[PDB]
Amino acid sequence: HKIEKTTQKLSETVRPRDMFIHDDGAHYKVDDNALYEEIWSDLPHWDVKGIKDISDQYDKAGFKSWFYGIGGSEAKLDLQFSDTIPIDIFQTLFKWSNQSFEYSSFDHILIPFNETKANKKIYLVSYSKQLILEVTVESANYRNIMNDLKNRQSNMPAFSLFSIGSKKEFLLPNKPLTMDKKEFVTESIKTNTFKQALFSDPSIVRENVLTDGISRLDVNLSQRQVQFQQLVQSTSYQTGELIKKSQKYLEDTGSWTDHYQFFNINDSQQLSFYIFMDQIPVINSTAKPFGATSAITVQWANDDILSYKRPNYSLGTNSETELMGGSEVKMLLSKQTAYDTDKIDQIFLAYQLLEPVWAMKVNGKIVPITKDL
Repeated sequence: HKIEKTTQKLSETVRPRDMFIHDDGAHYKVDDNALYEEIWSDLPHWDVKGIKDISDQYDKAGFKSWFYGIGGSEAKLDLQFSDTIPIDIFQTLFKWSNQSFEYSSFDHILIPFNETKANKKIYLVSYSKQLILEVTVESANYRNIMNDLKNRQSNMPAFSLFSIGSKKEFLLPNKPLTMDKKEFVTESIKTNTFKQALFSDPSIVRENVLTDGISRLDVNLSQRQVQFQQLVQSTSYQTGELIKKSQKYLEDTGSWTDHYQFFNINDSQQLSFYIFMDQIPVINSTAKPFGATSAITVQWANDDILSYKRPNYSLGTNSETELMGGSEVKMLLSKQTAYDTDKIDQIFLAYQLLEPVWAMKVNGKIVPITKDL
């Protein structure tokens, strides 16, 4: 079973895009990575006592004040994901025995500060649907962890909510941010390496475009992209399962050339995984286009993978610039003409092919919010 490189745990593949502390009209980004890693690694050990849906306990205004620790509402640690994560996934990651709410999914896990009783509460939240699952839990380290957070809070980058478009608001810096830049010179993978690992039997592949009569492997060097296809589209797999299957598949084929994380799943169930550097998404710049796609894309069939598209190179080993603050981001998107801000779904930090930049998700498309306006 030819492989290609290293091993990756599910908790490494699907995890929060970032972490924020919301409280009293303020918002602080948890930028210390070791702290992010500490929270993420300890969370799965918080033993679940019970789970209950409490969505009906809040109206629109209530939900928002609570979610962001407005006024008297306790401050909240917000673990933001890139897509609504199926509850099936959280159950696996945390070894939960729970089996109800089988159809729910969430894009945020929030943890309130000041939980003193033995029974503490965390919440699985699907923001736009305002759905909330209250998870009662026991934690040996909650107190220590929430203590560090609260103490390092003051020196955390300050973010606020900017209303861009007329339908949503986006977490963005109060002022510009200073972040390190690029590096380069990939590693690249030989077409033969993909062949030996992707075909169940490389001895019969022929014809660079290679096939074994029932599976094509296209390596386009100019696009720095490899493609592996086989003709249906799964029907027996629910979102959670497709994600699990993708994890196992990328693991069994040694696809983890770099640290890849699940980003989201398509309307047509195409799962996207991106290369992450410093817990930051690595995307492709608009102009000076390096490659054609920097994300691993997986499409499943009922008993086989339909298509797998990925980079034919790797990175990850070893300047300085300023990224707009948000008022600068708002004003820009305010007069760019290209896209309609009412269509912006998400705005987030991303390295560009590696330069810190703000990226937006507009109608599935992911565009670098740069002066290339």
